[PDB]
Amino acid sequence: TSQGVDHKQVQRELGNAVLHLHNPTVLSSSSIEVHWTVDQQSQYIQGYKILYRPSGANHGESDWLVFEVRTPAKNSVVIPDLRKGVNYEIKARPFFNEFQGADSEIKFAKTLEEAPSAPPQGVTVSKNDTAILVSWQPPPEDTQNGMVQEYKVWCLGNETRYHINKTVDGSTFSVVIPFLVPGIRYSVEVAASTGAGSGVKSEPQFIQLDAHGNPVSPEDRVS
Repeated sequence: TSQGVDHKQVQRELGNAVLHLHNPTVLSSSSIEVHWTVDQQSQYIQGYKILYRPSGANHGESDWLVFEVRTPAKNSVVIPDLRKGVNYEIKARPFFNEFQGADSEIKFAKTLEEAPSAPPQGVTVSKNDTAILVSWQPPPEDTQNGMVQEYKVWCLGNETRYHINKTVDGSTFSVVIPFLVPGIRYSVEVAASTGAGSGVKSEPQFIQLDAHGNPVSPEDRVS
């Protein structure tokens, strides 16, 4: 019990192995490359811990995911399996067995956005007080794949020569379509768009107005 390391010595050296974390390099919608340089490398060094987590409410210093780099010779690594279009917080520290060095500076990097992988929810078409009001709610946050920049509304007549398109910003959840040609069934679909493009369209809601401008149900047609 007399020929091991001096923990005070190991802790000091490890603490002095200053890990300088560079600006992360975003590789894809689900991966980010981290790179670092170490000044005054410790003579006790097993590797590095890369701590990372998405933006959002968290529970402090214990609330991180950990990617363990098990060799001191590496100066970079790819963090895979990340949420799409999400801002990440990243830091790194050297370690040697049970001992850990000091955390690097904190860095932030956002994975690449993709088009939303789910449609807007609750798409509804209503007579507006020959105009209709189209209303919806955003796709589930976890399907958005980034910040929603706008919503695209398509209003397509059964006779496709009749069509109307509308764009509203990402904080707008309804839009008025002023005029529909009476007697024509229109299909209404909405898609959310991030910076990476338009996502999946909602399955169509149908509406047809009579000459008075009032909705005629499918049931009422066959009459």
